[PDB]
Amino acid sequence: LNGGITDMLTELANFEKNVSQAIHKYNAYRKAASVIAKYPHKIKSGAEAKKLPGVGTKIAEKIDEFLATGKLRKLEKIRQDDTSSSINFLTRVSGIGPSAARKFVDEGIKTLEDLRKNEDKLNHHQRIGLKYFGDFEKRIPREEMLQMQDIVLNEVKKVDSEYIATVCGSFRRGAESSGDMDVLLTHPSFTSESQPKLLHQVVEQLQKVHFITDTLSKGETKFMGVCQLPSKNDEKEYPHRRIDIRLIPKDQYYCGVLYFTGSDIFNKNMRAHALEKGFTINEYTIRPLGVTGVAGEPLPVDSEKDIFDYIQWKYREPKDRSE
DNA sequence: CCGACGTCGCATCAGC
DNA sequence: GCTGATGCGA
DNA sequence: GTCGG
Ligand SMILES: Nc1ccn([C@H]2C[C@H](O)[C@@H](COP(=O)(O)NP(=O)(O)OP(=O)(O)O)O2)c(=O)n1
Ligand SMILES: [Mn+2]
Ligand SMILES: [Mn+2]
Ligand code: NA
Ligand code: NA
Repeated sequence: LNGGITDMLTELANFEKNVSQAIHKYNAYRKAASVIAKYPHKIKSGAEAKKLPGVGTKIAEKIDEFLATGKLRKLEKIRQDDTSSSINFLTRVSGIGPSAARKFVDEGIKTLEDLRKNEDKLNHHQRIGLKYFGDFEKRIPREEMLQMQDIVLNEVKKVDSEYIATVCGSFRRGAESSGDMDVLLTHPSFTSESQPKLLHQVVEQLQKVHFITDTLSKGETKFMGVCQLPSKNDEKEYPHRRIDIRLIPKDQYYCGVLYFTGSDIFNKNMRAHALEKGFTINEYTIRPLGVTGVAGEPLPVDSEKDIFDYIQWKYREPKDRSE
């Protein structure tokens, strides 16, 4: 419908982030691309698009050029640019951001092939990102996500039956596919007022049954790694997937569950309705805003519905949280 | 005009 | 060796 | 790049 415009803006967004290192221009282009993608008409002019929140003068100008020529001169130019295109591409490797990609291209390292010839110049994360470059860019069918959930909940309960684990993200919202697996973990012995090994014992077990295959980062509260479903007999093996496991205190668990379930826009909207009701919501707590704007102590939470009631909101199932 | 634009855990770097 | 900054992907 | 105080 407006795919040409949105693809154009998305591509401009990446070059800003990865090449120009302008994170705010990156978000600006993506916000404009998002608001246009939801627009239910084929855009006839830049002036028409400028009415949308996130589309200003510059983008309205760029849209006019695209509509009249079928392309953007600047975008066509940076596409052909060997240095810029290589920098932007290298950032597709997990662990290689704008800064690392810049350094690599500066010293002649421009392709995955070049990265493969230069392992010693890559850190642990970047090696894993390189190894699973293809797998990481694939999506995960819900059926596989269900099998992944089966393993996680089973092994977690096996370590300690008092653990509470919840797979959040787009999966919990009931999406037909997901980009990764977000696991939230808590235990009755862990509160805010509070063992340093609650997360480790879970990771260890998942590694023992060969579910977790690699580790990108691991601390006392947050694990980021790689997992893979078991090979079904003599059939083709499953792609490696990204998995995060977060250990959250019991009293902050459901604010965490609410947040990490999403979606992006839903959180933004829910934070807005909360503020107009005199409440502030982060990933940890929900707090009442005093008469002068001072935030008081965090209110007790025992479920998602508690937060919904606090701001006088009708509870919405994760299924209906796309926005 | 000009500052905000989310904030943070972990790995690793820079400086001392 | 320690501390704070930076990069990175959330 | 866009918005808004
Ligand atoms: N911009 C962001 C990023 C993260 N989040 C918190 C809520 C997002 O819905 C959520 C989970 O992040 P995510 O996995 O990167 N995105 P999401 O699960 O919606 O998409 P997939 O990666 O599962 O395809 O974390 C947020 O509210 N806003
Ligand atoms: Mn996710
Ligand atoms: Mn995620
Ligand atoms: Na990257
Ligand atoms: Na990337």
